Amino acid sequence: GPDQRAQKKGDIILGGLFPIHFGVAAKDQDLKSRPESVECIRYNFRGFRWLQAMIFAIEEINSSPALLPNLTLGYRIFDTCNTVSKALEATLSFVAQNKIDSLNLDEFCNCSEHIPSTIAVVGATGSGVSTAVANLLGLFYIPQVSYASSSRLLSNKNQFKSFLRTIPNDEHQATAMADIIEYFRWNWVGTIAADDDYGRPGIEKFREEAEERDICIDFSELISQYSDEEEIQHVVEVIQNSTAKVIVVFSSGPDLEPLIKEIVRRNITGKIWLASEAWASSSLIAMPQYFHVVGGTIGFALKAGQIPGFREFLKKVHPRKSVHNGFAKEFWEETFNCHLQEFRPLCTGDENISSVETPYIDYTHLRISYNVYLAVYSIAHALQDIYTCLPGRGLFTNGSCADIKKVEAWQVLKHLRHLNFTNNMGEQVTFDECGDLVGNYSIINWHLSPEDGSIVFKEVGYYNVYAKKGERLFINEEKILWSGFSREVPFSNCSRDCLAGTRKGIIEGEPTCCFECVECPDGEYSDETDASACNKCPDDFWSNENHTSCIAKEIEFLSWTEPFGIALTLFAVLGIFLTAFVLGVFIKFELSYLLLFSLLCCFSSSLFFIGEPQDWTCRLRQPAFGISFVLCISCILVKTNRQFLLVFLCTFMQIVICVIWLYTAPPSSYRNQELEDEIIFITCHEGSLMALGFLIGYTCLLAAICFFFAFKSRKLPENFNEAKFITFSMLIFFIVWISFIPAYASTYGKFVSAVEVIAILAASFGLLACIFFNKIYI
Amino acid sequence: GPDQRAQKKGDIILGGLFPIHFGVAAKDQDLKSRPESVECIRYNFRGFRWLQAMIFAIEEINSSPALLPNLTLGYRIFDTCNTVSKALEATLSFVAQNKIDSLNLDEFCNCSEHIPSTIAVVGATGSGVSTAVANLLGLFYIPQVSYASSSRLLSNKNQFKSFLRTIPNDEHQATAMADIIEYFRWNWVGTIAADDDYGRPGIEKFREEAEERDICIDFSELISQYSDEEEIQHVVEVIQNSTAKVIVVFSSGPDLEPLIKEIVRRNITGKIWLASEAWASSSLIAMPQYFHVVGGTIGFALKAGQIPGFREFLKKVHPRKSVHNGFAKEFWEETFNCHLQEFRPLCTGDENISSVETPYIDYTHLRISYNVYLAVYSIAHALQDIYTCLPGRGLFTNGSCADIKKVEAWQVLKHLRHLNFTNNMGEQVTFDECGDLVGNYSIINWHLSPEDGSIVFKEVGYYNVYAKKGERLFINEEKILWSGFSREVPFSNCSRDCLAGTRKGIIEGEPTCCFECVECPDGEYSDETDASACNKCPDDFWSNENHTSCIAKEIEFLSWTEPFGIALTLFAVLGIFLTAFVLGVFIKFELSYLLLFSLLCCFSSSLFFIGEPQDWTCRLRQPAFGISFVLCISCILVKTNRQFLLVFLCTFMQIVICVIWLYTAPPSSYRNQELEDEIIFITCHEGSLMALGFLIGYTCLLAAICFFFAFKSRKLPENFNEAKFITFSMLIFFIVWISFIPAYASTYGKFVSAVEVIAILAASFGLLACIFFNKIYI
Ligand SMILES: *[C@@H]1O[C@H](CO)[C@@H](O[C@@H]2O[C@H](CO)[C@@H](O)[C@H](O)[C@H]2NC(C)=O)[C@H](O)[C@H]1NC(C)=O
Ligand SMILES: *[C@@H]1O[C@H](CO)[C@@H](O[C@@H]2O[C@H](CO)[C@@H](O)[C@H](O)[C@H]2NC(C)=O)[C@H](O)[C@H]1NC(C)=O
Ligand SMILES: *[C@@H]1O[C@H](CO)[C@@H](O[C@@H]2O[C@H](CO)[C@@H](O)[C@H](O)[C@H]2NC(C)=O)[C@H](O)[C@H]1NC(C)=O
Ligand SMILES: *[C@@H]1O[C@H](CO)[C@@H](O[C@@H]2O[C@H](CO)[C@@H](O)[C@H](O)[C@H]2NC(C)=O)[C@H](O)[C@H]1NC(C)=O
Ligand SMILES: *[C@@H]1O[C@H](CO)[C@@H](O)[C@H](O)[C@H]1NC(C)=O
Ligand SMILES: *[C@@H]1O[C@H](CO)[C@@H](O)[C@H](O)[C@H]1NC(C)=O
Ligand SMILES: *[C@@H]1O[C@H](CO)[C@@H](O)[C@H](O)[C@H]1NC(C)=O
Ligand SMILES: *[C@@H]1O[C@H](CO)[C@@H](O)[C@H](O)[C@H]1NC(C)=O
Ligand SMILES: *[C@@H]1O[C@H](CO)[C@@H](O)[C@H](O)[C@H]1NC(C)=O
Ligand SMILES: *[C@@H]1O[C@H](CO)[C@@H](O)[C@H](O)[C@H]1NC(C)=O
Repeated sequence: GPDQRAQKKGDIILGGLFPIHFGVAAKDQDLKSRPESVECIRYNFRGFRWLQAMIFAIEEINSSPALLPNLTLGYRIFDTCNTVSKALEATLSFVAQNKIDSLNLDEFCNCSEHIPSTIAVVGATGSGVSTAVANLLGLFYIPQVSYASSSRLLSNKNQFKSFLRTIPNDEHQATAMADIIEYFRWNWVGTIAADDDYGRPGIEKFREEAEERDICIDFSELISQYSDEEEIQHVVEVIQNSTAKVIVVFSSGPDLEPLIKEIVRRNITGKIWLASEAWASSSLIAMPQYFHVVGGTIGFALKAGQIPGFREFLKKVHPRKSVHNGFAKEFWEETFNCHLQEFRPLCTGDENISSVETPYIDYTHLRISYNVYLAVYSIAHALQDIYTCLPGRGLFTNGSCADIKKVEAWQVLKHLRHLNFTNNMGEQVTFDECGDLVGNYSIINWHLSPEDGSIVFKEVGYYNVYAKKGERLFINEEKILWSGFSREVPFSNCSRDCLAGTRKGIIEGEPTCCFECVECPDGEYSDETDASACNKCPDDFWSNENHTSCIAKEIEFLSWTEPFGIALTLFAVLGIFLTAFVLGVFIKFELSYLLLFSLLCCFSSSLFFIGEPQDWTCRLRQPAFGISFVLCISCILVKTNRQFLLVFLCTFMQIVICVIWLYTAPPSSYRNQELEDEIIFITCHEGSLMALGFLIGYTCLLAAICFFFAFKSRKLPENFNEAKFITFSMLIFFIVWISFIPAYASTYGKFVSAVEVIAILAASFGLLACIFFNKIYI
Repeated sequence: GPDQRAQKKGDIILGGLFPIHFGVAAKDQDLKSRPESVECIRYNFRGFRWLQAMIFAIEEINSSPALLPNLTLGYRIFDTCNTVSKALEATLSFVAQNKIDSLNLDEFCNCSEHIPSTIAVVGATGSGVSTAVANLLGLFYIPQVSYASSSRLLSNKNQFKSFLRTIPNDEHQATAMADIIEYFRWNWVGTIAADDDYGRPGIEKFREEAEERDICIDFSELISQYSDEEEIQHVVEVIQNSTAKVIVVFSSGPDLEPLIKEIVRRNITGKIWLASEAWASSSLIAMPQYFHVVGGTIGFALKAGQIPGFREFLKKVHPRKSVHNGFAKEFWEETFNCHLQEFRPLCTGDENISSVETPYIDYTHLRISYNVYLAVYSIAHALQDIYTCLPGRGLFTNGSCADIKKVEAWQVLKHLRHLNFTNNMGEQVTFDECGDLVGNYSIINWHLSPEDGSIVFKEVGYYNVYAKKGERLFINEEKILWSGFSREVPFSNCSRDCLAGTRKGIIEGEPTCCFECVECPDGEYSDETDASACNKCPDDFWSNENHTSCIAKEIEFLSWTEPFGIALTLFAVLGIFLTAFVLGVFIKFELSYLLLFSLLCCFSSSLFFIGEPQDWTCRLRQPAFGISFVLCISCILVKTNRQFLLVFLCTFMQIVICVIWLYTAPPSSYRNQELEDEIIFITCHEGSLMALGFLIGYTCLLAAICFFFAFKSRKLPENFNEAKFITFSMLIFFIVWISFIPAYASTYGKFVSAVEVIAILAASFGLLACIFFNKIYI
């Protein structure tokens, strides 16, 4: 028992376990010398006022005779300054009078002290520490109740049989941790836990929250308060080497603390902080000297509990009045940084309490203090139930309660499994199967007092714990300032929600949290910013310039009343009117009715075989063979060796061949798709070979017959040598049919049939000239 | 202290911790009743003879006065039947007299017993148990030395400061575990560990061994002795649902035991067993009732240690002589299954020792027994060093040894850090930084005694521990029988080493342990069975039928002396000889010298323009134009309107045009690659247009000139109307040059130039007929 032992007598010893220092030295006893304990080198005024709260509620339960009359209460309280070694050293001293069943050597002077047993005990802060000692207490079923350890591992009543707590489990915390960025709607996030049993199981639970919500986890590192500076350099190189503005820290204070100093030295700004409440209310972190990089820190916290007499008991302090305190004197000379002694001067003992800004007194709220304060009263209330035994009707084997003069900690734990009673602020606080309770969490922001530069902890909503899943959250969205000041929401996806036409693909190797969006052209119709694929639009439709919705058309190659064709139709109509005036002058002065009608019919069927494409407008290509063959038969049968009925042995033979090709030809336009951008066309789908066959067998045959007959008439001037102009009209016309063999066989595009139509029309006009002009010039 | 407490007095208490039962019951005290200890329901005769070995070496060290004269040795030995709860209950009773520094209430009658302290202690079997108690003993620096716990975690002297052992670390075990299948050269393997701190760190170390050796791990499951039958069904569904004949089990006995029963019920055969030595010497596993599926089990083991008096002390047993034993009576009535009492009858106490086949006595070897037996002697030897203090020159702060009448366990541990002494079988057994030693491992096989059906454990090699990495292994390959009997090696890759031409690719999604081999055709040259890709072979070479090495050629289209061309050359030579006899008869009876030489030169240049392709053999196509144009000029200039020098105004004009085309033509064969399989060709790379230009401007021009001149001579019989046969020879020849316009313009393959050559040759023969026959038939 050190001078840090905190003890006063009483009928039930309690004992408590507390971090008087955050840090412990790591000196190495090297065993040529005798070993000894190691110094613990930090402080925790929050822990010291937890002690003050402990003995305060001790004083309440002793003084207030409604709370257990005629009974005084022992305690032997020790200083677990985050060292499980010292914790073990403590708890062995705890289970000594409880270990008197195994003690079998010291009979006649154990009664020389006759010290009773510690029937239950306050638990501890650190989860690893409490799990260390829970293994010891599960032997003896000593009821131990932690005030701060809140891991899901301790719910295992197989190993940790004898353990309850006064704090909710971490699972709703990890739940709401997923839910707040579910609200904040992000994809690329990175987390940090601590290297312990508070960091690892909580981050595993939260990792499964994230894998429900499908968030590409950028990193997951573990830390301690005794970490390597090279490892800290490694993880800050990770932090500088990643794309995650959001940072989940799921640690305690002193574990993030060297990382905090390393960052405020290293000075990376912009990354923002989800906060574990183990450090989210901690002025060693919450420093103005740190606030140049920390701000907008968002954490849960327990609601503030209120204690009558709290600050009063805090200021009821004196070093000479330390009748039962362990570290009052060190506390006095440490707060005041002097050296009272029974350089650093002799302390007055009378220095003003609020002359210093101590976190013993600098609080705004009471949370784990409050948990302690209610925890001891829950112990007192189960013991009050034991005090008020129902007479043979208790919770025992046949209800026989133990007497208060001879109690049993297993029976204590039996009553502790079932407790149902109200709080000092009127909350019916029961104990579930985990042996805890659960309240809501104020979700806070880390703002600054503009009057003083003091970091103020400003709630921007709260997480209810009583609604359904997906129903337990409140957001005060109004007081939200992202990164402390900026009311606008930042970005923690990996890729952007891209542009419209960029079809949102994926990236192989990388999770689909981060992906690509492929710029899909040429009929995509992709106007949604996150369309995964494209849309193949309709056949008359082609995409916009940004590969957007399709409005643009394909080709429209018809050329019905085109402006190029208007002048050619004017030339054709002029030739028709000139031929009409010529025929009028000739009739006043077969060549006027039949041959002139065949020539003007091949010149009017050339006009009718232009225009738009249709079925019959496609099928109309026959009369340019027929009427022109009749006009050519007029030339081949107006010879001097003298025809309608008699040279119909040729002409009607070609006419029956024309009826055969009329039966054989296909009467249907063909709007083909030759190209793809300028796709549509008109092709007229002609049947097999009837056009070239009729051309060779009629027109070229008549030209050859006229040449073979007029081979003698060329060297024979008859009717002023009309064979010369006859063979010249045949030269123009056979030049058409044999040079637009190559020209209309070497045509292209929407002028292909137009070229043959112009060839036939010009050949008609030229034959009309070289025949009728030579006929009727005089 | 139970009746299982094992105690006799003496100046230094030792204490030991042992599994009297494998299994402990899991009854649930439900706290309406008073709690109590839980029964431990199994047995371990190997542990009971470990006790016998313990007290045997105790007896040695007491009796043998060379080992510590004038000093008696206490012990208080307890029964850690694999229950860490009972272990904790034990070790608290251990550190009680050592905990007398904290004991501050029992002064005047602690001396009523005056019990001294337990200065050191035997460790424990289970790694979890020893790590539990090592946390307790690191407080007091009580030197604890395990006999069976062998995990690498305990080498951490930060937490486990006060711990040494008598067993090598698991790292060489995992090393050799990689090395044996490295020898056995496999790729797809699956492992099984246990759900503890012996299974998990060992399988992590071995997993990193495997990831060095790059073996696709099929599965990794964890087990315990208290596992769920649904989980056992899950992992046996994994075992039936995988492709891994090799199975690494890295557990203890009772963890694999329910899996062993589940498998021998479930009856899957064929899978083979790498073995952790914690169960590889265990007759509960090594059952003949199990040997129907277990066999060929290959495990390491520690070498056999030998103890004088071993079996002797084993048979020095009696229940009434149990002057210090804990479980002798239960052992007696459990071995004999009777009920001696101070139904199951009253035991005689005189039953024959080897009347039963008990694994207390059924051994072949002594291993962990031997570790215990040497461990206590190492303790005795460090204490013998303490007994022989060097007078002020010890290992202390200035060498002042502690007296033996007042000792200190920290000083004990200081001397225990440095020990250097020989074994009973003469091994200088020191203690390293882990505080252990390391010997080789007999690598055994699980064969069967054919005389008795007894499972015999047959070494097939050993793993040395003193050579280098990659040097520490011996294999007796001769006694290797895979799966117990089969001397041939099995298969534990995933894919096969495939066929030759199948180019060994990979599989996306699956590790390259298991992969594909793509059947690569068409010039692969892939004759290696595991070639990753193919080989593009030479241009004259094409792959075999199995896409193997390329030997097959491409095309060889040359046709120099082909058998089809031999008969045509015979026809040409026959026409030449007939023309020679015809010219001889005509000269005896320009047409004989010049025109006949031009015709026979176009008929001999047709022969010279056949054969193989070369540069000049390509360039030779000019003379078929030249000499035939001279022969045609003979026909066009032997007219009746009468030539060499005068019609050279045409003929020499064409000859200068022929010299111009001779300058313009390219003289080079072109072995092109038209196809790819039958690739090679011959194309002769002719220059631009000189052939068609010379043809039209000379041959067709001369034919037109002859027709336009003989238009009158056709209707004119002169020299018996030779214009008829003249125009008939021109009909054959212009039919050649104007129909092999289409035929030699519509040719294909290696007969393309052959067709034009045959056309020119036949045209020469036909012109020779239709001229010279009509000339000289009479
Ligand atoms: C980060 O990624 C998530 C996933 O797409 C985005 O959440 C989407 O938000 C839009 C509206 O903002 C909703 O219509 C979608 O239904 C959400 N997706 C899912 C899967 O629910 C989020 O918006 C992204 N962040 C930013 C800043 O755009
Ligand atoms: C925790 O959150 C609950 C919300 O489920 C709070 O409930 C409030 O209850 C009062 C009276 O029952 C209502 O008037 C309020 O409207 C409720 N608040 C809501 C619905 O947001 C509850 O007070 C909170 N605190 C505790 C300790 O339970
Ligand atoms: C299982 O896979 C390994 C990996 O390829 C094979 O080991 C190869 O064995 C051949 C000869 O057997 C050696 O030439 C190679 O060098 C080995 N590979 C490596 C990476 O070293 C093994 O042979 C395969 N098993 C079977 C049965 O073929
Ligand atoms: C462990 O293996 C070593 C091999 O490194 C054994 O060494 C033998 O040593 C003797 C004498 O020194 C030699 O004659 C043998 O040839 C060695 N065996 C070999 C090289 O295989 C050693 O005996 C083994 N056992 C122990 C306990 O160390
Ligand atoms: C840290 O970085 C921020 C980023 O702008 C900068 O404003 C600030 O001055 C930096 N501080 C130090 C100490 O480098
Ligand atoms: C009532 O209590 C007695 C004594 O404790 C016990 O023997 C008895 O079994 C109990 N009765 C029942 C019904 O449990
Ligand atoms: C027990 O708890 C229920 C629910 O909170 C409550 O209604 C009841 O009054 C409680 N009983 C006692 C005795 O506290
Ligand atoms: C188990 O399977 C093996 C496989 O052939 C078979 O030989 C053996 O008879 C089976 N045993 C039982 C009990 O099903
Ligand atoms: C020798 O031993 C004495 C007493 O133990 C000690 O005071 C002294 O420092 C030692 N000398 C040295 C050099 O360590
Ligand atoms: C110490 O160990 C070394 C190496 O085994 C040996 O040579 C030496 O003899 C040992 N000394 C003693 C005193 O055992």
